[PDB]
Amino acid sequence: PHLGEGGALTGTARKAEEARLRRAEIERQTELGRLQQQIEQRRRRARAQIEA
Amino acid sequence: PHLGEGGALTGTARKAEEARLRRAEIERQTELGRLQQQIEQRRRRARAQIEA
Repeated sequence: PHLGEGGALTGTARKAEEARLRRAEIERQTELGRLQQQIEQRRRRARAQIEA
Repeated sequence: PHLGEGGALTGTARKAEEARLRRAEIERQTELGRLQQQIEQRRRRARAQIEA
């Protein structure tokens, strides 16, 4: 059975929709990872400054 | 025998001159030590900055 919104999709369209969902959710994960790395950088400067 | 400039000094004056010489040379040593510590400080900032 077709799972997810826009269930009318069938055939090649179903695979295309699956690929699009994978791409978008992957890039959302990349967004969150980049924010985490940003906070990483800020904390590094903070405690290095404390060391000085 | 009296050693050092102003050999005419005798009695208490000789001890006073010895004490004055000791004080002055000690403070010259303090001068040099303070300069060395200053360069100490500059080098510390330099390589800490390099670490960052």
